[PDB]
Amino acid sequence: ATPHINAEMGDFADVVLMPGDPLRAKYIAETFLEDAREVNNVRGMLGFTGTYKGRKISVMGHGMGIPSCSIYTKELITDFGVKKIIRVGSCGAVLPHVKLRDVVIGMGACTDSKVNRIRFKDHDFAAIADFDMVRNAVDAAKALGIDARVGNLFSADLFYSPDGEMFDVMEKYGILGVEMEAAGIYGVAAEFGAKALTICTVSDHIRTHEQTTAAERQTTFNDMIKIALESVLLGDK
Amino acid sequence: ATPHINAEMGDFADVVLMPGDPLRAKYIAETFLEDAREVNNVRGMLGFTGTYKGRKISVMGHGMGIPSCSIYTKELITDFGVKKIIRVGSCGAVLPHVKLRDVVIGMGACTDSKVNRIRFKDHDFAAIADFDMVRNAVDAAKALGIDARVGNLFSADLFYSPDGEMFDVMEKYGILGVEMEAAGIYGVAAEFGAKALTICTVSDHIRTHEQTTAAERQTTFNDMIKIALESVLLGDK
Amino acid sequence: ATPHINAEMGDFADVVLMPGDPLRAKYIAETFLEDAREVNNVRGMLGFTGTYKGRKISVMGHGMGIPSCSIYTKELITDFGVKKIIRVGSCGAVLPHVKLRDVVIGMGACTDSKVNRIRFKDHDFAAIADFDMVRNAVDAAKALGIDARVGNLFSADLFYSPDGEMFDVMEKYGILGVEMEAAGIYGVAAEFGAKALTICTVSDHIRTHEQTTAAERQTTFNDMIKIALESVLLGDK
Amino acid sequence: ATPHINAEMGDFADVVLMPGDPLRAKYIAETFLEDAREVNNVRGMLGFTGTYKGRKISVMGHGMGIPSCSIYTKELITDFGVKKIIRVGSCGAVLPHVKLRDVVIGMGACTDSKVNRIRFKDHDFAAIADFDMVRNAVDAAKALGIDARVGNLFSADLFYSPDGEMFDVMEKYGILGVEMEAAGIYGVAAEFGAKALTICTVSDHIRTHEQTTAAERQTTFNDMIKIALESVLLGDK
Amino acid sequence: ATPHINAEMGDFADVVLMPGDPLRAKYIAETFLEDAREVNNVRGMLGFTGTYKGRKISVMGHGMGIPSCSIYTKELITDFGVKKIIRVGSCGAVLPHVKLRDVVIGMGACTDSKVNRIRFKDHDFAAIADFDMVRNAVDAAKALGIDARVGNLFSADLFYSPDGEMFDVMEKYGILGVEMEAAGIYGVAAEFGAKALTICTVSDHIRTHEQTTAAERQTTFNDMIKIALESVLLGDK
Amino acid sequence: ATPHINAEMGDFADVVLMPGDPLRAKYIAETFLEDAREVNNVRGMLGFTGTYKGRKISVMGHGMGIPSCSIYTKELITDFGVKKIIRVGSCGAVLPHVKLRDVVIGMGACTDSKVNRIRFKDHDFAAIADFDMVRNAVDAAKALGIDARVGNLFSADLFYSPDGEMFDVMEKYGILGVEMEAAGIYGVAAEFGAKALTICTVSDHIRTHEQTTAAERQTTFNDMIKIALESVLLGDK
Ligand SMILES: Nc1nc2c(ncn2COCCO)c(=O)[nH]1
Ligand SMILES: Nc1nc2c(ncn2COCCO)c(=O)[nH]1
Ligand SMILES: Nc1nc2c(ncn2COCCO)c(=O)[nH]1
Ligand SMILES: Nc1nc2c(ncn2COCCO)c(=O)[nH]1
Ligand SMILES: Nc1nc2c(ncn2COCCO)c(=O)[nH]1
Ligand SMILES: Nc1nc2c(ncn2COCCO)c(=O)[nH]1
Repeated sequence: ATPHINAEMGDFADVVLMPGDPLRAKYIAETFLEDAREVNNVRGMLGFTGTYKGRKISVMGHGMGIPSCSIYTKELITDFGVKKIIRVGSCGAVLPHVKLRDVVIGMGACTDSKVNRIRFKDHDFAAIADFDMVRNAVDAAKALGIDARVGNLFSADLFYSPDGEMFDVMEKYGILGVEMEAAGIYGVAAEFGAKALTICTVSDHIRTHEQTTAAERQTTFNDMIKIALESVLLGDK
Repeated sequence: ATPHINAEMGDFADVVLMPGDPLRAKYIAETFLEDAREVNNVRGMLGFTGTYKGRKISVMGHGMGIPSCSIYTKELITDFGVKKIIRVGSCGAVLPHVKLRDVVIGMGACTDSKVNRIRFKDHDFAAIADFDMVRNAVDAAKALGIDARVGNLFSADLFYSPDGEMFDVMEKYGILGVEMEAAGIYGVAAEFGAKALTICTVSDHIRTHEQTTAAERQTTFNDMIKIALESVLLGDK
Repeated sequence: ATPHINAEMGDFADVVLMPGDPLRAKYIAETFLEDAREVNNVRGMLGFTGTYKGRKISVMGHGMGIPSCSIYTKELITDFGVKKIIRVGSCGAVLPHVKLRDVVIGMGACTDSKVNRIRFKDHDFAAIADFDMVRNAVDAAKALGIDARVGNLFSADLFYSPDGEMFDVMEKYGILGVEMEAAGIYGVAAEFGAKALTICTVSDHIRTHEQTTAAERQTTFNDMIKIALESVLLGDK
Repeated sequence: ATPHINAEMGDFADVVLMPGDPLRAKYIAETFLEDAREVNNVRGMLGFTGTYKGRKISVMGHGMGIPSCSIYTKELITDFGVKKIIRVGSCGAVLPHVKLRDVVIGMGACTDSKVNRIRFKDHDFAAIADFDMVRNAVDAAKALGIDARVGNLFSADLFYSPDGEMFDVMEKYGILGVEMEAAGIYGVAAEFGAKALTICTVSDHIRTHEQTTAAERQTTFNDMIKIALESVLLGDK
Repeated sequence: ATPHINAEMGDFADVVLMPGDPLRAKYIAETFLEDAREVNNVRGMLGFTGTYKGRKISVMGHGMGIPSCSIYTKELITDFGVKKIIRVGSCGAVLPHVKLRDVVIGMGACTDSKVNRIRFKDHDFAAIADFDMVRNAVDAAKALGIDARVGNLFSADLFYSPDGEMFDVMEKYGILGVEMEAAGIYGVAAEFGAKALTICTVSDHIRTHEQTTAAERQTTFNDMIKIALESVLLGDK
Repeated sequence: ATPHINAEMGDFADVVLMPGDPLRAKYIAETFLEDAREVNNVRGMLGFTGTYKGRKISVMGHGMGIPSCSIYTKELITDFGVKKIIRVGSCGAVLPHVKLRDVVIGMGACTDSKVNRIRFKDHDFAAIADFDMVRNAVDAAKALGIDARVGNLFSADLFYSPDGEMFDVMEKYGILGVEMEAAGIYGVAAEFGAKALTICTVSDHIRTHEQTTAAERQTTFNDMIKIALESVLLGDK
């Protein structure tokens, strides 16, 4: 057991899907995993382990923000033998060509957090995904008929930013999605020697846009999770 | 409703107690509040409203880390008419004279987060509590026979810090407790014109120490919550 | 003697009031202290010691700016047995509701200086006053019929600021007054293990217009000094 | 013509290979391109254009360092219709498992430069390659029987580093190679809307000893260039 | 009249010598000038105007630290038509071969203050003296047969520095003397369009606590003042 | 031999002139030296040793940017006994009264590079030329009847800057010319214990795109080279 995960070595798979919302983790275990077992309830951060087409997989919430996901991803890697982390989340879009419900794969993650500067003697650490995990996700997406965009995320510390003009800078430099975690997760992965990917679904456009139905949101969420789960299987080959 | 709180104006009191763990919020509502009603379940971030000696009070989890609590505290202030936030949490101690189970009241909060630099044109924002809220808490504590320490907290972005030497610096400059929120909460309070306090209970000593029993932990947790609730009543006079 | 104070252990009380202006130190000694003797004149930075209602008290100028007041407060603390510093100064207001001749007590002090960053490994140190000293001052002011405002000061390095967009930021984040010392003094106090407080009168409204008073000013100035001295008596018990 | 390239629209292919050394640009043109013509000689920064298996391709030196390669890559992109830049360089290894003559592909590039901070409002920009270009390179290398390592480079401003404690940090965080350009090139590509990739061969092991090879070196260098050119053909479809 | 100088346009010469100590400004007025009249005593910051071999010259204390001297130098430039400022101060040596009582001429000034960063968008402003003023002081010192070193001062905010290791860095980079003003004065001269120079004499070693007497200290204090005044005469031709 | 210079101890003079363009190093060797022999051509960075009125003098390109010239200047100092470096380059003007073809002498160099911050614990290192070298160049220019301004250069990392507003700041603070090297050269000279100066001629205005011809540009290019070489002769006496 670790201070935030009441479990023991072997309760988690070597791959963990992590949505921000622990209620989404439960949904994932019910909908996609066979023979599922609850492995964590500390602080209501529900975590599960089961199988997907024979492959042992875990899914657990990480909570909002770099500091929250940095705790869980760290403890998973150092105490539970976890090798790959796939964040499966939502993000806001700044580019007009990026649409609601697009699947974005974060090969890199910009951030306004200081955590990687603390790690890296105040220089620029390029917070990146594991490349094979990126390609696995792109290929899984293509096999399912979904055309994912690959590029930079921006991991924001402040959801309610006082710096509105920063969204124009994000747009200018090609940022595909704004979320709150990737750069933190990629930093932990590099610190402790494991591998990470963040896949996000565009749930907001910080420009116009219109909005979507609950049936549409569920479909793309399911698509994202299919992409994550199938990407793991490609990775094992 | 706000993107993280499915509720409407008047569902929350103008004062909200916020532990990090939403399961502790439920415990608080059951143990101390009368006529309690659940007002939030979005992402499992359980929130409640009831009364304590006649006074309308709410209690809701904020999750770990500045970015998480910054979302909830912001939405509470701007959309739910909340005026005072009392964080009620745990912290690690660096000073040898500060003991397990001490109640620490954060008149200020140091941080290694960048959020207040983003707010404050990269200068030093002294993240502080509201003074009356501090004194209310000190007086409530004294009336209950608990002798609280008042001073600086340190709000860390990284629970698992790669910068071990920073704990010696914290010790040198008098930091009473290490937690993950206060500076963020105090920043939001200043940004949006409300008032905040963080009270913490020492649950770890990052030096020796020994440890405690579950009965002892529950007692001091209850003491902290009594201090928070009674402080509110002094504040209304 | 230290390189900036030509005096010996015992020549100062264990509490020192400190205006910026050494001429105002003489004003204070002469007006409020009995049996007042001059104890320093190096660089014209007049210091005095006498009694206020039987209690040994010193008053000495600190000069303008963090680097100046950091020298004097340090040497007082480490070489003259001084345990409490009370800065008694002027400040400029940025908030509309803060008026000329309001007494403001600096519970915390923001700054654009780098001194606390140098001390605190480039993180945010919340430069705060001693809590008991703050509440002694509030109570001493209440006994005199004055309602002191307690909150954040801003300690500026540049009196003539290159750009005044920073005043709008100070105003947004609730800064009560702008002066040039508090954050430095609170830093020294934490570095060297003593207690400090800054009390200021509002001399100027940098916002507006700036409609003026008489003197009047001088009676409000005397009220600040009386608050300081009476707060010391409260602190003694 | 631009201030650093004496050539006209059409003189370059829409893809440019770029070594640091202009003498190596001539090596590449001469060895790998048919019908190769020199298209630039301003400041001795030789550029050439010819064909590789019927495909129009250019190769031109960029000089050592971010500021040098930022000039050439920008002018190529905005004035010569260039859509893809492939840096083909050397780098120093810090990881034990990374050997002399490993081909490393810079999916991301860390840096101690300030150029991306200047672009990105002092936040962390993750300087990344174009994903498709990265996977074209990996596949081109696999077809040639080479197992390219994909990960982070470090783009240093100081070849002769003031202190080498930074190499241990690079090693802890999984940096595959140290060179002087990639982060700058990836920044320009994102600023001006083009695509870029850095491929390097390991010329040195800054860690150890550093036991040596023959040339051999030169055949691994030719493999890098063949990977680059073949990746372009894959990218064309 | 300005907020810190009770005097009028004409009371000061167009050149002002400024020691930190106002009492040394007095000694200079007594010892070197004739028809010396006091033109300022606000806050005890004594200023004098007189003549040196018939040349109108002023001399006024600036207080300790960047913020203090920035106030007085600014006011002198904007409201009293002062064109040139010559600081005549003490400094500490960090180089073993710079001996007590050496005269140092600050052609540049390093600093750990943030004031020039605030002026210069957080980039490196090289805080430099006026070249002709530097040349004049080198020639005045030659003509009087006095040894004088030209190079970098370091202007510190903390006389009592918590970072002793920084002195090794100053040593490493050839810093001739550590004082508390020059970089601030040179930034003010640049901002408000005047000219400045800092001359200092080494009154101790940071490393040691080495010994002299009141005969030599004043004769060397007098050497610096002669250089300064004679350098002005040369500037006039 | 060093990694970027194929030559041996003795092949260079103790003084080296360095333009950025190696082809201008060639023109200088042809036009001004006698018995000129090529001593370096690695990476095409042409270096020549010869004599000027019997004085042994070398001249070698340094490439564009701080990182490039830091490599070559370091190697020259540590392995070829070079004592003095004189950069002879072009710059852009930001002051309207600094005209095309003006000669500028960089007594100091501002920068937006991080290299000196890395050397100087993130404080402000005033990057300065050697005073005697500056004096020699002022006197050489006087004796040849050439106008020459002394003050601050700004050494930029981005020739193509995304922050146009910074040019207004450079203007505000008297920056005489914008180039890409001086601050880096002056930092190298300080770190490795040699002497340096940067002289430049203004080849355009950042603001405008103003016009000249090949007759005047070379005659002014020649003016700067004469100053540099004659300044060395003066230094020898
Ligand atoms: N900052 C930010 N984070 C987001 C957005 N959408 C999703 N995330 C990341 O999820 C955490 C917030 O619910 C957005 O629009 N902005
Ligand atoms: N960084 C840190 N945060 C703590 C500690 N104890 C409590 N907190 C704050 O609570 C969030 C982590 O569970 C501690 O020891 N270190
Ligand atoms: N920076 C600043 N300092 C002040 C102000 N008012 C008083 N002080 C303190 O400086 C005292 C010297 O005038 C103000 O408006 N700004
Ligand atoms: N900074 C750095 N650059 C390198 C290294 N190896 C190759 N390069 C790229 O510089 C090419 C010029 O030698 C290295 O070990 N460090
Ligand atoms: N910071 C610093 N300043 C000095 C020293 N010596 C002289 N000065 C100049 O100002 C300090 C006045 O006491 C020193 O040793 N350190
Ligand atoms: N950054 C910059 N450098 C210049 C300019 N003019 C000359 N230099 C010196 O190096 C640039 C060579 O093209 C300019 O306008 N900007």
